[PDB]
Amino acid sequence: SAGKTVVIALGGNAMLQAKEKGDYDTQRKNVEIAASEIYKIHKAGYKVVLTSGNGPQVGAIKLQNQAAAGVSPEMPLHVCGAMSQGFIGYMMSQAMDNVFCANNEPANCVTCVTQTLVDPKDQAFTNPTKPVGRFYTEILREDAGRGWRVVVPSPRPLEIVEYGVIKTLIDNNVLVICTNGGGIPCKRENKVISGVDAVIDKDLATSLLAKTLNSDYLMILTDVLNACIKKPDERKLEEIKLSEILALEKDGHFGSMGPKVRAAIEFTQATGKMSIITSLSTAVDALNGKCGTRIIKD
Amino acid sequence: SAGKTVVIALGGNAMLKEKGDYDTQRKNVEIAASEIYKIHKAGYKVVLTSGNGPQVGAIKLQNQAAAGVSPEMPLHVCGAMSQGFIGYMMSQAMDNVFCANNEPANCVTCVTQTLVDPKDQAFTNPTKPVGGWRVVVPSPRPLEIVEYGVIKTLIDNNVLVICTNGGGIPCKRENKVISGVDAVIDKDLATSLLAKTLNSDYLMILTDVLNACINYKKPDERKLEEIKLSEILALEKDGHFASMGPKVRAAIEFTQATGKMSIITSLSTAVDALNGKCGTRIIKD
Repeated sequence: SAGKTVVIALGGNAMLQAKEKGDYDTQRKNVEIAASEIYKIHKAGYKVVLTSGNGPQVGAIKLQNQAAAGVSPEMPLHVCGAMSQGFIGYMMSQAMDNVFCANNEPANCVTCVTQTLVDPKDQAFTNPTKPVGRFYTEILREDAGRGWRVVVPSPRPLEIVEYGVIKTLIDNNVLVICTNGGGIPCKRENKVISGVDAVIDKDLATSLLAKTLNSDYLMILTDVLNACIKKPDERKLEEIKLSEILALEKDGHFGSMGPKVRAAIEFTQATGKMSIITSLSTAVDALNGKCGTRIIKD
Repeated sequence: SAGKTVVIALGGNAMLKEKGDYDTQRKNVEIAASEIYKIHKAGYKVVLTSGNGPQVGAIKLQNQAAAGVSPEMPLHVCGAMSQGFIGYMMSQAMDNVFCANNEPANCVTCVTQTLVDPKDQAFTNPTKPVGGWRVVVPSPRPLEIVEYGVIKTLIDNNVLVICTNGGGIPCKRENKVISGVDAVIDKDLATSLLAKTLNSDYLMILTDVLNACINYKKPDERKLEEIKLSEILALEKDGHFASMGPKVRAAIEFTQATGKMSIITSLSTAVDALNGKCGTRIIKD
């Protein structure tokens, strides 16, 4: 119709916080919160593509697979990927509809299972850098600081396989959840896609997806708005130019806020378009130019 | 976009004595794919569904290792997981065959929720075997398809659509909140419901068995070819089917509610079934 299309990137912390159970209920509960915050964007008349993360979820599922002779064959990590999609996407769907219905907007919303393409010869296959699963001291389990997660390969996304449909599903004004966990990692090679055991960075695949669709906005929701430097002589970002943080990101100043910034930098670089990192709460607000790290065409 | 639209609900050997590791399934799907692709080059618009059982049963088994600092998940969520994995299987399958026929194009899987009646007798009588055999769960009757208006859309634009895998997350609605209920709906009944709602030109349920037969291994034997709606609700009302049972139930309700041909056919012969050179083709009058 007439709304500008926004691509939003919900955190995995936004369903299973570091210190929270991992129970279905527990998770669903937090997702009904988000649902309600995303709804405000739809209400305001924007198009929504909803994407999210996977940490908590893909990690849980593979732990289980690895308890692996309760008569039951162990599924590859890409498959677990397959599985988290069915999951989170089920949760996000059901909530995005509850909210709709709650509003007497009886309406329309799907979840597409996505594959993302990657280079098998990517370096992250011989270097598992990316946290997965849950927390606890003590293949390799790694620091992180807050508590010794598992790590998997994490190679670059290159092509959303399913973009054509998502695209279609937006042109027909459908609120689409897709690319959860940034897509089931696969590789083309010889006219046949097949799946590689990895987990792709939500913020890069959401970046890649944004440019692919040519969205009017890239919005990565967090729980922590902007980025700081806590010290006496601090400054955290609001509206800033693609001049200023191409530069400021290069001063090293960016653990968790890094690939975030990197992704927003990429989108905003290649489409002229504004990109936003905000706390989930203030989502709608940042679209009106009233807060958040909006990084701009410059 | 001139293609008539055909709603096909795949078997269990679409992914399968044999079990069950990932490579093993992938191939059996790869094989149904190539079959389903034939139909899409013939021109029909295709809506592809299937089953959970083995896949959802076994996802469910793994949650029963309920302690590996990882929390067990209700049936309906293993349900979602199934759709993730099965839909990811067919999804990739087709894409490859599309590429192979140099037809680079469009196919998705939508994760699908199905409304059921919280009061359905099957929530007390758990009679559909999942993972002599038989972890057997409740199997109630599918009322509405939640993602219907999107699917109907995704076909109006001729995208190949894969949904109602496992007949979709069983759910109940009440007080305008949808929510999951620990169960597993019959693939076939559900894919029928869907097609009739979508008002498809065709429902089709592919077994292994190329055609249904009354009284088995026994002529007096009659493998059924093309029959009238009169004749076989009548033949069903007299127990010639209680395994082929739901299959025959589903088709009957859809020719009934739409006045449209149904087919029951081995996957090997859908295309031919489409062109009236076998199957159980069950038509109105």
